[PDB]
Amino acid sequence: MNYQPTPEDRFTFGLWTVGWQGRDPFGDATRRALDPVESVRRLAELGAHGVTFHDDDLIPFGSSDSEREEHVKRFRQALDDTGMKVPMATTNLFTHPVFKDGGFTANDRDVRRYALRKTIRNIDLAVELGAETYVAWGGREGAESGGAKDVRDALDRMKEAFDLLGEYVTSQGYDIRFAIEPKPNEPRGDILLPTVGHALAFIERLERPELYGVNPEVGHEQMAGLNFPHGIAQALWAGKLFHIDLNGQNGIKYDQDLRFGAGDLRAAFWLVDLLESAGYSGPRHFDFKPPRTEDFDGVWASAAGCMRNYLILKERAAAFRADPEVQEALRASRLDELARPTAADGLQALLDDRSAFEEFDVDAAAARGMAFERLDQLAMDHLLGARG
Amino acid sequence: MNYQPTPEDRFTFGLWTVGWQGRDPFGDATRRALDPVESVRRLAELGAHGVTFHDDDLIPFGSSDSEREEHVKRFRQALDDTGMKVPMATTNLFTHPVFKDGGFTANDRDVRRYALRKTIRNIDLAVELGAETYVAWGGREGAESGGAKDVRDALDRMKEAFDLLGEYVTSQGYDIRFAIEPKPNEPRGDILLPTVGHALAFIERLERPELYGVNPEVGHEQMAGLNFPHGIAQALWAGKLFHIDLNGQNGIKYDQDLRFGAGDLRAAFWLVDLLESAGYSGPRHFDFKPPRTEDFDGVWASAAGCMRNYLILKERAAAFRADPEVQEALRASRLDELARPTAADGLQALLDDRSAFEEFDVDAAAARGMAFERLDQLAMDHLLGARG
Amino acid sequence: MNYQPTPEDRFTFGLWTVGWQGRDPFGDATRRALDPVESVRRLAELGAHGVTFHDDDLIPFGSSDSEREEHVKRFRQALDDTGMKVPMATTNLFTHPVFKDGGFTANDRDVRRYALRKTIRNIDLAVELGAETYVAWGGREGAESGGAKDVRDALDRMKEAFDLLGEYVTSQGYDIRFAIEPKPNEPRGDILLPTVGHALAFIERLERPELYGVNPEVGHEQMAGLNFPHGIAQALWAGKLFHIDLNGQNGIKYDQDLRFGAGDLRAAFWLVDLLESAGYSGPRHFDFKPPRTEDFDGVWASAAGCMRNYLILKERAAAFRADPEVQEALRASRLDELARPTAADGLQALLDDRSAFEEFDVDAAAARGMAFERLDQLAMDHLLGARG
Amino acid sequence: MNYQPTPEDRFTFGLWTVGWQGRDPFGDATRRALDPVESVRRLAELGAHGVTFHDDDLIPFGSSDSEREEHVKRFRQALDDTGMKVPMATTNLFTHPVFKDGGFTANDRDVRRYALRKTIRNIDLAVELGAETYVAWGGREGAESGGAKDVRDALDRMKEAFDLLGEYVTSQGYDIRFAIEPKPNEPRGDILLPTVGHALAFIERLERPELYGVNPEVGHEQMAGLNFPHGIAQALWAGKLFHIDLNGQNGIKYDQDLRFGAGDLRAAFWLVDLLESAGYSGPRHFDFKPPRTEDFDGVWASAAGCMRNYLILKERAAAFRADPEVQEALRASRLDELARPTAADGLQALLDDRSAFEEFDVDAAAARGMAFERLDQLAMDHLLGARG
Ligand SMILES: [Mn+2]
Ligand SMILES: [Mn+2]
Ligand SMILES: [Mn+2]
Ligand SMILES: [Mn+2]
Ligand SMILES: [Mn+2]
Ligand SMILES: [Mn+2]
Ligand SMILES: [Mn+2]
Ligand SMILES: [Mn+2]
Repeated sequence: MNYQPTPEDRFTFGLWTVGWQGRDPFGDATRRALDPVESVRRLAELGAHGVTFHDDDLIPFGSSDSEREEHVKRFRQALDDTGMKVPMATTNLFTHPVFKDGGFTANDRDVRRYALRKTIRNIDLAVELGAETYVAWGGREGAESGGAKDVRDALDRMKEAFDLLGEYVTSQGYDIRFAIEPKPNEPRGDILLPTVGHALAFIERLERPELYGVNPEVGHEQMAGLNFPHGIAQALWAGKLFHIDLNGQNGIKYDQDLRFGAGDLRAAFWLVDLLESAGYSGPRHFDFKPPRTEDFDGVWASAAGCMRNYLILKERAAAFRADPEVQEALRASRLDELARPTAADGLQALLDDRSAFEEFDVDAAAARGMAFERLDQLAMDHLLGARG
Repeated sequence: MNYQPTPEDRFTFGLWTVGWQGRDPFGDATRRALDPVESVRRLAELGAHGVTFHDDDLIPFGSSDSEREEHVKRFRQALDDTGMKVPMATTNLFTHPVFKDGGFTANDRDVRRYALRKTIRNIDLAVELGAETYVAWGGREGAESGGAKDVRDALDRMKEAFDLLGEYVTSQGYDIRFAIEPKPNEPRGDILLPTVGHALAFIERLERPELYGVNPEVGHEQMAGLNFPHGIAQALWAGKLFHIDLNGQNGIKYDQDLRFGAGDLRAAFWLVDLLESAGYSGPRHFDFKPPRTEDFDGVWASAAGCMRNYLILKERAAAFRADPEVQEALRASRLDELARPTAADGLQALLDDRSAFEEFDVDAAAARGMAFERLDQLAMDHLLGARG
Repeated sequence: MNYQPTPEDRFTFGLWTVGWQGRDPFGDATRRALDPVESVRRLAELGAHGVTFHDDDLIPFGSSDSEREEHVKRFRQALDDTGMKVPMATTNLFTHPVFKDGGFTANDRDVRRYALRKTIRNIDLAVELGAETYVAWGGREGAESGGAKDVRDALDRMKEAFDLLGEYVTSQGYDIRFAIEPKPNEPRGDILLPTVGHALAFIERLERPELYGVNPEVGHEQMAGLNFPHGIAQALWAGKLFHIDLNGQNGIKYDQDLRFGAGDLRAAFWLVDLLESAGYSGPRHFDFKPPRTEDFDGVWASAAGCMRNYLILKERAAAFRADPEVQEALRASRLDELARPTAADGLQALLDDRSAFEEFDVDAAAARGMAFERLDQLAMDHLLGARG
Repeated sequence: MNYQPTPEDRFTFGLWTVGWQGRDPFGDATRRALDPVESVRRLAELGAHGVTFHDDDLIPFGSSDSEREEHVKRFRQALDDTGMKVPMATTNLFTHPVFKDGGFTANDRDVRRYALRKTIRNIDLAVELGAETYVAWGGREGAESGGAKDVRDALDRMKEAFDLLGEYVTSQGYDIRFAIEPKPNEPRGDILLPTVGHALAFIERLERPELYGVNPEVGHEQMAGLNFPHGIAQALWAGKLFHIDLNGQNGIKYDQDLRFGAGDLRAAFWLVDLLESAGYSGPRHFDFKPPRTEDFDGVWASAAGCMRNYLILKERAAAFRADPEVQEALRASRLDELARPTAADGLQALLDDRSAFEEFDVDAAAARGMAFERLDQLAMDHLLGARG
């Protein structure tokens, strides 16, 4: 209708998304490896704006300097050939067995130091490629057992690491900012900074908090049964939504990484409504895995579907908010009053206001319906294109 | 052996715990109401240190001033008769139908103002009774549907409310501090500030953050599938564990409020280990419900079991930490190294250290086992009293 | 468009749905009680086909015979006035404190006998009102602790109870059949027969299995994180879908009882697709609760929304299945081949078929993509009305 | 004390347990491959009774006949050298990419036929090695999307497959029986036969149901939030507990496969209590993964811990059941009455018994406490070795 993405829509994809070969813990690869150059070309043809990478997605672990230079050269040529951007990069601190107990919070100090050096090397590369955001997903930070990890000590180590990275970027005069990606579990039994809230709270204890925000992922918050739009709202309220990862998840299970729109469809609607109403200006990044049932045609169909679903939901959310009948229902439900200060008159005036206590008619207020069901059915009708 | 509590152990109980009449949404009351005086006497006989209350537990909603005075007088006499303390109090902003859409974040502004006045009245009472901590559980703050609640606006209202309460306590010269209690859901479909992390993050945006901490509850974090000891560790790391609620929960379901030790027993062990190792000095408060299957004899047995289980776990955790074989296993697993700074030498030294990158033997480090399973089996053996 | 229900659509509602007064465990009632006569009239005006009841919804517990007769007379007049039917009835074996440890599986034998007599009395009433199905939801059958309930003994008692009920209906020559409603938890910590599968398995051990089927509820299976359409498919496969309860649930939490279509919208789509493709001919019954935020206008809006959402989804699922492009995608994904016997040639022929083992080209088969993502995006486009 | 296993305890392990190399979806191997001969020797030294295998654990996929013969010969020599048994075997119908959409319920018919031939070949081997039980875990049977898999058709295919296998074993005169292993999800978004109940129900529709039972796994049922002891009780009630897999899981997340005793410790206690009270005579099989943090010393420690924890729990459960104070508490809680028939007098006598209805004192019965909390605290005290 026809919901066709173009680079102006700012849709981005990780190399590791469309490039996922399909290995799962009970299963071998179902697809051959993709050359990053091919991924860049195919994503551009679909209307993507850019790509993102872990160090080890772009440059095989253990590469020589000559190999590294050539991998980067080929990638840059593909970006130049297509007009694709690289808005974000990140470090792989989870695949190699050296990181089995963590990177920044490994019990082994030598591993912690190595993790920092590996990250710093890739920050330099990210800046060279034009990235504005550097993500950190501490997927190995955590434990399967209680004695293995003293979390206060681990948080001290995690703060030290992020503070050193902030010192580094400041010393180099780089404009790049960090986005910490929470996840509750998987691959560790419990992961440190398990939700958006825990990550937001941790950032406030860093030496230079302004350099750090969050990179929430739809499926990660949903793995804790949380409301992803609500958590995004809190991140926006805090001024900390530096990046976002979009995908689908069906509740509380392993991280499915379904295409965006799959999983909890209504949550996807309310997320798009929020991002668009708030004027979020960052990339709409997809961190998803085309299911291992698919061949490459299915990989590109799944990637296209991520963007299509965002655009359909954008249309429906805008129509919802613009509909005079919805605007009336929002007033009927007192969403306008929610946005007004409780006591701009000040504390003493509130204390002196008999209408707030002695003369408050509690039963009359209690009897007033909220009209939320009518409002929500208008929302459903807009999502489904069942208005009239 | 025999794990007998005394007031020196600082165990406290809400009036609403042992006083729960057994109504659930599919069920009528199974027990008669308890007079608070009787609860104070019976808890003291069990070795409790004190009790806590919502306003409406102590003074029936809608009471006259003469009725209020008499309810408080009788309660104070029972406290004096027994030596019981009142370390914490809180407001009921959830039972009355006026609070069906919230107290502090109700869409209706008049309800928000009333909620604040109801709280302020009870802060005065709490201070009169000697409470150090004032808990706020915003159980009605949230939504069942996406359009009903704009979370950025609701967080603005929530901040306004807590800021006004901080202004109030400061204006009165009170020493009392606030503890915000997160919960992910129930009774609302999703509750605002759903976890310890979200609450910690929110506090940092208040005008006087030093006045506010968290009151985490075992079962609430477990309703999001989170690791309660880990979340307590983050609260301790932040200096924000102002109070704690102890109970049991079996995973992801309705809030069960089982007695402490029930539900996730190993998590209970690691929690006690953490509180005791950290020297937490606040009350060990039980927010639990004796199951509705029980008569009053079972109510008091369940309350006694809360304290007994804490004391057993305290003994076992202390024995674990003191055992030279465990101390050796902790070193074998590099818990000592986790507690050492990563780079006290500083950023430039780390950047110049070839042992951290070019000359780091990644394969040798990767080959070193963590020895976590042996450590955890020593922990299991200590918990079960199966050492030798 | 405009998705208007009429009695021919066979939509039914429990009296306890629209009549829910809004009490939750942390909250008092937000709505006055509804007279069943009023509910019948209001539901008929919305286009409902009928209503269902627990004994105690229609006749207050403890009523005299004269009171009982009058309650039933008034209800029958309302049914006659409106043309509403009563296709299903059930017993309340959960609200009264006598049932705190169960009805049919109470540890107390006298309670088990009473539960059976209470049920039998209401079976007679159900038959008088024309009900074809008698539901049993054993919400109190289960435990909070391991020693409280020996499940083998409880299953013996549960079988005895259902066998006695089958003997009763057979002895009276009644045509009514039973539908057992599974639920995993709430109000008990764990409920016996927690899923559709457990209930199906139990039925096979009854003396007269043909008299018993299941009454699955959307939200109950989703409280165990299960796929409700899949479970319905297994019940249909077994010939045991005797009734169904439709509502919404957001994953793993307390039973929300949201209106149908809310909660997991895509699961609602696939459910409707399955019921309609299978030709399920039973009532489309809504077991839901208008949120306690609502006044009566919101109650009726929420009930109307249940039916509206079913009808929208019915339209979209039919359009999906009828679309030649979808029919082609289904063949591309080998749904046709799934429906063909694996080895109609028989075991010996399979054993002798070299194409099934020695000469099977495993790599060629593995390379063939399933094309499931394209199929699922066609399904999404149909659900959202985004085709063209 | 010291909880030392010996072969008489009938503890068994899969080759794939201790042999797990540590690959997870975000991580490469952390341990070298183990020769099955070495695993047999090391497990025997720990006091194991036997081992189990998938075809592809023992014989690399794609092996020639000469290679196959030699792999089996070496394995048999190790079994003979140690006295280890092989009580169970199974087929790998999940790792190879050909099985990406299933084995027995693959949409591709040629894959379904191949899956059956692969299984049949391994049934022959299992019988040669003396296995009594043949497990089937359909880990790839299921879907990520609704259109991909018609579950009624898939259940038809699954029944055909199991019926053909039953025809095969009967035709060969083998004594081996099948055990179907349910799992709710992972690696598929939803797996067919997701719980013990669904598997039990499916078996009743097979042509020769007596040949089939279940192989429940602790962590699988817990991935649906279900009570594993309750599900085992239902399997025992049905006469269908043909095998069992023991491990640990912390609730609703990816399948952790922790050592037995880890995860939900109290559920482990009640499971052991049930198996021992019921006289279950099958192997106590561990399907677990030593965490990838561990070296080989940690692998063997984790395996030893599985057995140790079973033996500790066995001791504590026996002591609980034998304690006269517990026996009294069980009577106080009416567990004796739960085990008595409800109405051995028959239906007519129940209908004629005024004590069951008109003269039943509902309030007196309701007032009687169940005494479950005292019983459960005795259970806790026994588990923790805190009696006296
Ligand atoms: Mn993910
Ligand atoms: Mn991500
Ligand atoms: Mn709670
Ligand atoms: Mn609490
Ligand atoms: Mn329900
Ligand atoms: Mn229902
Ligand atoms: Mn498993
Ligand atoms: Mn298994």
